[PDB]
Amino acid sequence: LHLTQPQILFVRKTWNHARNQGALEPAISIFRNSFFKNPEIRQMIMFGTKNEGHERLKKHAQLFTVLMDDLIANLDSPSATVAGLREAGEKHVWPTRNQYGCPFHAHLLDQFATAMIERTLEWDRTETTQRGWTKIVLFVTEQLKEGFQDEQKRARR
Ligand code: HEM
Ligand SMILES: [Pr+3]
Ligand SMILES: [Pr+3]
Ligand SMILES: [Pr+3]
Repeated sequence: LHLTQPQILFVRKTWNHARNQGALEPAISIFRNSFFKNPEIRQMIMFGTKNEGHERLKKHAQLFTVLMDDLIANLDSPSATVAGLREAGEKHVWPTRNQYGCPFHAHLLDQFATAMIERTLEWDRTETTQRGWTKIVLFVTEQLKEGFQDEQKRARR
């Protein structure tokens, strides 16, 4: 991660503003936008009964909120959140690939990145400071991808 200080200030101001939307926001809105980018993501996260699906989305938002909160508070050295992100990615390796209807692949996280970047634009902006969000989202989804791909490559087929 290489954010400039003006980028760090802008990201923190907009993030804390976004968190004002609710306990699990903006995480929930980010997941919902990924559902729009790719409805298969929704089919997977909402797999099962109405309750099960909603609980899974809630838990996803809860954990992502914690990881993001920690990352943003620690933009100076985020090794802890790096491990956490790789671990989260790792959790998407399932012996039966279509256990949840559609298999997980790294491309889903690229779509998630697009969804998240779109949301950041909704949260005194300049192109240079806004690029702080692009850096953060790329970092986050890259660590998720590495966690998943390293784990999936190692698993039996
Ligand atoms: C990119 C699209 C994503 C899809 C389609 C997806 C879907 C799923 C599915 C189907 C499971 C297995 C069912 C379950 O354990 O609840 C799971 C597990 C998990 N996911 Fe995701 N997820 C996505 C992104 C993320 C992200 C960004 C995070 C970051 C926090 C995350 C964190 C986790 C964790 C921690 C588990 C293990 C849950 C547990 O053991 O209770 N996922 N995910
Ligand atoms: Pr592990
Ligand atoms: Pr298999
Ligand atoms: Pr592992």
